[PDB]
Amino acid sequence: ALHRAADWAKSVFSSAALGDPRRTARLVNVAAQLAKYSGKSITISSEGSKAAQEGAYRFIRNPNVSAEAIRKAGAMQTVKLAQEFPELLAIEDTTSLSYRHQVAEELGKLGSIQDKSRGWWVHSVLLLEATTFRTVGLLHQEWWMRPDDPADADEKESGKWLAAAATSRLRMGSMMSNVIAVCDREADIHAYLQDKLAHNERFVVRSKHPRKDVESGLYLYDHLKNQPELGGYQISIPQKGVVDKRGKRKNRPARKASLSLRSGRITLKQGNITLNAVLAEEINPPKGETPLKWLLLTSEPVESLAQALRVIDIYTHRWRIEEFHKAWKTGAGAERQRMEKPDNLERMVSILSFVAVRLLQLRESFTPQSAETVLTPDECQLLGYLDKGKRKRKEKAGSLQWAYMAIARLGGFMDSKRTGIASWGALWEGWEALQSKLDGFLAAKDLMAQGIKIG
Amino acid sequence: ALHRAADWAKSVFSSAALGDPRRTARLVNVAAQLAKYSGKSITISSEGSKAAQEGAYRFIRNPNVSAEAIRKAGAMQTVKLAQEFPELLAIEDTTSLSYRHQVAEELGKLGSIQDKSRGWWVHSVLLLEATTFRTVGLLHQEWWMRPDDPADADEKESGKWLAAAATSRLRMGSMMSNVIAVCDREADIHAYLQDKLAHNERFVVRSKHPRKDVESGLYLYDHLKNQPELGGYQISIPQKGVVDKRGKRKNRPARKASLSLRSGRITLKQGNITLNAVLAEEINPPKGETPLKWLLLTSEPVESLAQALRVIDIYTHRWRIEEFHKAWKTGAGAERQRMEKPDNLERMVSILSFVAVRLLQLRESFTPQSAETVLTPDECQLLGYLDKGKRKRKEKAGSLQWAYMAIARLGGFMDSKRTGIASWGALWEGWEALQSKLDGFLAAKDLMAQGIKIG
DNA sequence: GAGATGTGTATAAGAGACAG
DNA sequence: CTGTCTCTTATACACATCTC
DNA sequence: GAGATGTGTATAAGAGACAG
DNA sequence: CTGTCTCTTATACACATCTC
Ligand SMILES: [Mn+2]
Ligand SMILES: [Mn+2]
Ligand SMILES: [Mn+2]
Ligand SMILES: [Mn+2]
Repeated sequence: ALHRAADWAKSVFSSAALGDPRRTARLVNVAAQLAKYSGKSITISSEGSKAAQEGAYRFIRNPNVSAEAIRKAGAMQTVKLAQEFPELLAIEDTTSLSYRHQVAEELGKLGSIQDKSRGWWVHSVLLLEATTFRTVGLLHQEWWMRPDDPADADEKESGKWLAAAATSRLRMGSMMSNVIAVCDREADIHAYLQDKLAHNERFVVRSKHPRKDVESGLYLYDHLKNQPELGGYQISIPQKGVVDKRGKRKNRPARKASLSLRSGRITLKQGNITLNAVLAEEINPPKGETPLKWLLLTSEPVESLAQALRVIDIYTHRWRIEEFHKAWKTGAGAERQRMEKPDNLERMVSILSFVAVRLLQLRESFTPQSAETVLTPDECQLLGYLDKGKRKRKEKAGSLQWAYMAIARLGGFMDSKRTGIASWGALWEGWEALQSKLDGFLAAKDLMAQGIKIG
Repeated sequence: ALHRAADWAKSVFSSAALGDPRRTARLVNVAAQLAKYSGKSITISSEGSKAAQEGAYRFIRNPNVSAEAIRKAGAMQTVKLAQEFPELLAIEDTTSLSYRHQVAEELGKLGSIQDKSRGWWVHSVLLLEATTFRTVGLLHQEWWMRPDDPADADEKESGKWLAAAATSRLRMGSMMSNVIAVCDREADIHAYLQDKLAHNERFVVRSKHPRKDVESGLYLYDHLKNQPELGGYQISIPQKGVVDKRGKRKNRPARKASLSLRSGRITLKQGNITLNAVLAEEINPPKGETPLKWLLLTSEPVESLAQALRVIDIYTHRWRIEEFHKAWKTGAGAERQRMEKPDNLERMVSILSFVAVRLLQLRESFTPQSAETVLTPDECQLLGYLDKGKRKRKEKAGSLQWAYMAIARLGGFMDSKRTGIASWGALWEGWEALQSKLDGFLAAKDLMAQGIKIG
């Protein structure tokens, strides 16, 4: 359980069909060093190793390596791990990778045709287990450049959703039935909803456009407001800093929001498709605040306050893909790379997508047992030494809850908002520190184990 | 020689007259943690220490702490260290500290009155020893905000140079005679040159404006072109990436530049002051390249090709203050701080000026003996373990030249341009890594020294 | 089998970045 | 303002690996 | 001497940042 | 798009330190 990075890389890319085993091999080593030195330049991850550095750069530049094949490999590993869960969540969303150095000119449009910043549009599908909600891994990804003139686009971007569904359906095979897609408003596309339904595929999409109900003859919102109040729930909206359109600074104070919840069956005109819907609307919202609300369409049953709370709960996790994105950028450093050719940059950033998931997964592994479960006796001992006189009586002596706060404490976590949760980023610094320290801890050991004055 | 940070902070700020010993004390601890965690947030530097974090923030916010007094303290330490060198270089230049968060509005103007980015203008005087050219430390600093309307400025910014000279003359006292000021073109101000001369103060300033010579009746450049060619020298201009006004990308290839050198005495109209001058002009410059040239005014003698090469050499180091600036920002993170009040931000960034010099000094300490001279036996051993099988036959077994490349190699240095020199930044990562590892190395030791299974 | 493609070592140098 | 390096890309040689 | 100012611990929350 | 935390700032209490 030490140099996980190395074992990790192997389990993820060992099946990579790069057309040549040597390529597949190099892929696994490149990944391992990147994973070990998360968010660091290839150079640093090489550990002064010229043959390594040269091996890496040669790989992301090798005209024989399909960035798709790489991505494909990582996905297959996800399918494999998926085989052990009863219910899976497939978060689906899009993000952009933006660059401003020479290679930008050969990249697609992200904003205004005159905008210097250009890059790629990526549509990913991150898998989770609907039980404890842990990140299984990346199931699919679609990369594409947006032309300056839409009249040149080979296809409408909106079809991405149907694209994702297609590949997802192909890779997960008989496990699709255990999958529940989760997408934001932009997914409100009857051509999508129709598809999923045609395949008995489960899903949970948020409503954007006002639609009508065949029977009710009303707008979904108006038809659901009539259904009996199944009950409700509450959420604590945390305080944060905000930035208005003007560019100034507005504060969003904390406040507990009470919500009313309803549910029912709707039917849309096109394809005359039928499904259930849920409408969650805030309760007595503050004067200077917009009344919180959600209206989700889905195949999942919602006849009971519990079955509906399940839908609200599932959709609440869609935000995981947002954290994935931050991990892919600020984390693994996708937008920090400076390759000078499209294919090259794609090859690097493609590997980093997986090196981005791992950061998430790392924090989750230390989140609910004992430390000996994930940590090795050596590092577990060192962490204990380092964390000496810093643990709260709230945590056991050597529990999986202690290691969390100990590793996190290395990362600098001071629980400023006293919430207990530490950012995956602070938990990573800790892991990185602990491991770094483990080098010296194991070094002193190796020398004393062969007889040598260490002080 | 271990937790230098701690001893360091003490030697620099222990004399700080913050009006209360407790304040002075806190100052030293705050510095020590910042120095230990260079370029990191106060939080991280606190090592999970609530009483520390709270102590730091309380300090940079304490209405009783004069940011000047802090700076003053660090300067006095410089004067002290200066006492051991025959000849000192006082590089003088200005830089700006720019911020874009709310506190900006209360800060001075850096650009256009409408510009969001605002902050401070700082005029520093960094001391060096004219022999080996090591960084002694910060001798003076002037902080000031530029008003939106120049009609409100209490004084002309141009007088800063005379300001710096005044304080420098006051703190260095009888050691001013061993000092040589070094300033770029913007210092071409007869009111300055006149001052220094009036105080028998030495200096080396680059020429900007065309001036005439009382005798020669010519322009300095034209009067020096007549003097006999004292000889010359060569310099290797290193390849780099450049950015044109248009914003594109132009390459500046490497090339050895041959220069012709002359010298003579000039005399300006105002105050009818007299001094020596040196004119170094390139030789057979490339078609698409501007003919390199320097014309420096100074009190230092230049009658011989050696005495003149000394002036060219001295002025060549003025660029050290440019590295200081990068160290103050990208390094210590001056522009990364987010204090919400002017005085507060000043107090933090003021401390960081010194925590910025140390990064420079650190790289210099490992630059030309043996490692045992700077490194402790413990860390020296660990570095050797870590650097096992990575040293070139070019470096001794355990020399002060080996540690350099070993520590640097930890930092990732791969000598891409094969120049041998490593950035102070890469040498810092190494030092940081080594020390981090030293924690585990010393931990395993402490436990085995008391009998405990370490594997 | 005959002809590429990757590995380690070396040598050079364009692109980038941050500070002028 | 005479910059200082680090990140990326190639090329070449002697072998070691693979593909068609 | 009488009256502040800093230290450690605790409790809360506005500002910032990066991704929507 | 129902965000998630980390960086900065205060306040209060019981003492420990300092200043005028
Ligand atoms: Mn979206
Ligand atoms: Mn200047
Ligand atoms: Mn400058
Ligand atoms: Mn999104």
